[PDB]
Amino acid sequence: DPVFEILQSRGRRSPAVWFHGSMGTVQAYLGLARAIGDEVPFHAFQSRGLRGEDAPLADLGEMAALYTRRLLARQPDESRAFRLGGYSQGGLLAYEVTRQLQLAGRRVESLVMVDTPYAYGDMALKDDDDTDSLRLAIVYVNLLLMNGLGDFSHRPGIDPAELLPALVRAGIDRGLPYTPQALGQLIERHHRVARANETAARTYLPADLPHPGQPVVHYFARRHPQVYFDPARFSGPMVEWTNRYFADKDCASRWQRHLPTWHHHATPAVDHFAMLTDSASFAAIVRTCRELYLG
Repeated sequence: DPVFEILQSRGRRSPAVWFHGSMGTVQAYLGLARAIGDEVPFHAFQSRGLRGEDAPLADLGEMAALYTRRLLARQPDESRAFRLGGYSQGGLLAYEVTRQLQLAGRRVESLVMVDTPYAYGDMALKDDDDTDSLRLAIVYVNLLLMNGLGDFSHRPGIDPAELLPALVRAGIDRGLPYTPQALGQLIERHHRVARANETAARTYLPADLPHPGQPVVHYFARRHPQVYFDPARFSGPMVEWTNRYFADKDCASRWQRHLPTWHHHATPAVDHFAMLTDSASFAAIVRTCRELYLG
């Protein structure tokens, strides 16, 4: 109820269950759910702490356990295999939920990961102005996208103290339906959730699945490992740190080591943030989910 959302209720096949990215929200998956369509229920988990009702979790194992408990209670027939997936951190959650479900004696028949970075455990960043400013800008755009009011289309070095009130003004101007005060609170709440999810992801160290080969795994990759952020929609120290960090990483190969029943999908998505909006990327994801979920 606070964490569990039904995005597309209809159909008699086993549900697709997807997990939030680091923003904690699931609205980004409505397009996918509609494209898969009325024969397949589409369910998703959002972060505790969005409705302001509780403290956000900052531990990947602990949030996965929450979601696992809910799935076990909603689906008491142990012979039905789960269908899991997620974009970004949501793929990480899908993995850890697969692990905990297997520990609980359940099967996962398929796992979709959309540009999920491998969990290397070595991002040791403290919060500074630069990290907060970028995170705020990303939270803002997520609220825009959440109302169809804008695209990823932030100056470098800006202090969050100047940035946060400018995001409030731009949001009102682009037509977000809130008072200044209310939007400011929503941005801060969403920012807290994002920061906790990032902590969760950065500190996680994936354990092995009991049955590594059991799920059929489809992994979709952005076009270039070293372009996590497109360097003509993004600049500044944190953007450059992120691109440098992933430039020498092969996240798909690291995931394949845990998940041997493996299907790799290259996409032309410009950067990490374009996986669901790049048309060729999105369509490949849709075509795959249709094959996986419609028998």
